[PDB]
Amino acid sequence: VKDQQEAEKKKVMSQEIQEQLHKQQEVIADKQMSVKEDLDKVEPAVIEAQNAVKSIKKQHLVEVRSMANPPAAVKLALESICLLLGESTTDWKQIRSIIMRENFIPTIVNFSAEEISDAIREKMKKNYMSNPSYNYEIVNRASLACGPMVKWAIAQLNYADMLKRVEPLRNELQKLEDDAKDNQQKANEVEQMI
Amino acid sequence: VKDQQEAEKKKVMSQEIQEQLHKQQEVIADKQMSVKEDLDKVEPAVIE
Repeated sequence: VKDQQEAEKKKVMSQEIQEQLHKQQEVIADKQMSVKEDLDKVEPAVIEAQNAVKSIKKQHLVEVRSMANPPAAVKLALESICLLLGESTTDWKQIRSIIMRENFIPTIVNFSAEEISDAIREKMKKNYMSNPSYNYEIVNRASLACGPMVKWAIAQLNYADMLKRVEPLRNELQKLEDDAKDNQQKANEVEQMI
Repeated sequence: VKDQQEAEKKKVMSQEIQEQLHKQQEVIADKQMSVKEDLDKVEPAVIE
């Protein structure tokens, strides 16, 4: 009698776990909407990251040694370096930042969550004064090297200030995931010990 | 055995009953202080 009643107490633990599993069913919906947002946003970033690897050494190395940089390359490279903590507007600082062999590694490392809102607004303003620039003269033939990196630079801003819309979303997701994963570990334990 | 878990459930109900019985003691304390006030006040009214 007592053993049946204690299996029933394990099942009451399982029922608290199940009000929590009802919370877990209420989930999937939030992840589906978040993954829809991610499919809208992230895929071009992955394409840009792959294209950065596709970039050949010759294309960048020949153009770094150039005596004068074309205006489109300057306009698109200054903002990229603004990401790299080396905020500057001089060509020689660009050359020094790009010379080192440690620039083949962080073409992918840069994340969209590190940008500061003021710099992001500065970059929208630079977009407004440079809207005909960027991907259009990438398509034209400005340079083969710029293309992948320039398209990488024009991105990371559609994530910023709209990841802050996902920040409360992902925080609620983390809370629900923690509660539901603890409760589902409880669920497996309860099933095993029933 | 079904009736064994039935007994579990009815005891659970008797445990809520014991919670109500604990709620009691409070009633006895309040009634005791009220009846002390009543003994202080009402007895001359009964004499009258």
